[PDB]
Amino acid sequence: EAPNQALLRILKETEFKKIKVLGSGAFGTVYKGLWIPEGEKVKIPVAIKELTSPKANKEILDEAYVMASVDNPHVCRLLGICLTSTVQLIMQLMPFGCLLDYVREHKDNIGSQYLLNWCVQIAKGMNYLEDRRLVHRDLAARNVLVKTPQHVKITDFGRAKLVPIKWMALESILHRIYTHQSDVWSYGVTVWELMTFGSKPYDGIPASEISSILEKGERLPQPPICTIDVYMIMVKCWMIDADSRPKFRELIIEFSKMARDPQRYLVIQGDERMHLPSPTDSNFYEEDMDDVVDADEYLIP
Ligand SMILES: CN1CCN(c2ccc(NC(=O)c3c(Nc4ccnc(N)n4)cc[nH]c3=O)cc2)CC1
Repeated sequence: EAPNQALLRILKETEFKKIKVLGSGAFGTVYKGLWIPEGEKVKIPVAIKELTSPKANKEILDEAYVMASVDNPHVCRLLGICLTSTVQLIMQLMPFGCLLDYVREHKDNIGSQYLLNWCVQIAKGMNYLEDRRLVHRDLAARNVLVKTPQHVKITDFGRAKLVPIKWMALESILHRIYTHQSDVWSYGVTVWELMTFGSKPYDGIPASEISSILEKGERLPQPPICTIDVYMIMVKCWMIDADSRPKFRELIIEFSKMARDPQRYLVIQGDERMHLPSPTDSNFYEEDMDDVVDADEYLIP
């Protein structure tokens, strides 16, 4: 197919300061930092990921490849890599972390407008990966980051091509078949994760039982806040026949119509009165805030 002319930026170790830890576990760690390029007079808030062994470096450079090859407002792009003993990825900082923990910690202020807009945004990012012929293979609320409460982006590649059993389509569990339509099943589970404010899908059920459970016809239950309209979409993502599930372009359309009148599709007690932080809030944006630019506003030719 087409030649991948994406640029892989190699960033100097001496170009980024104020390194603090955000999260550690399984693979390695994710750090908070500030990237100050050349004599650019800019400070970019960044996230530095590291999984020394040749196996860890191969897996991280595989994600670097995929992340450098993507450019969408709802996909987390690579700013560059740092060639230290262990190769570390440098991406845009999403200060609020993963959506899974966000819906859990902020449920009392999460309204229908926010939830449906999140669904539209995830579908837009997922439809972009489909245009770029990329199958995510690991879509979940834990792999969707929060830049601002009104802006979310898809993250965690490396599993992406051209195991999370409870987020997987039946063909993937049984035959290891991964398609854009299997990412649609993962999208369905992700939506369920949001509508339940971070519930564990099939909680208590061991992963070895899931395959049989799905084959019998059992699916994730209807969340209390969900109307038949929203749940019908979720159910459609969990059909045996992959070609019967909605396409991501149909999911954008469906959720957009719904996001126009959110109270008609999601029933949350004390809705609209709820408010989350915005760039219009007081002290929304620690060091010299003078020359700080977000990565979304830092473009290179
Ligand atoms: C109480 N909590 C403490 C930790 N907090 C936090 C955790 C992680 C990030 N950031 C990230 O996880 C992050 C990325 N994480 C990952 C994770 C796995 N794979 C990739 N490629 N990126 C990627 C880009 N930008 C980010 O900010 C930001 C904040 C949230 C509040």
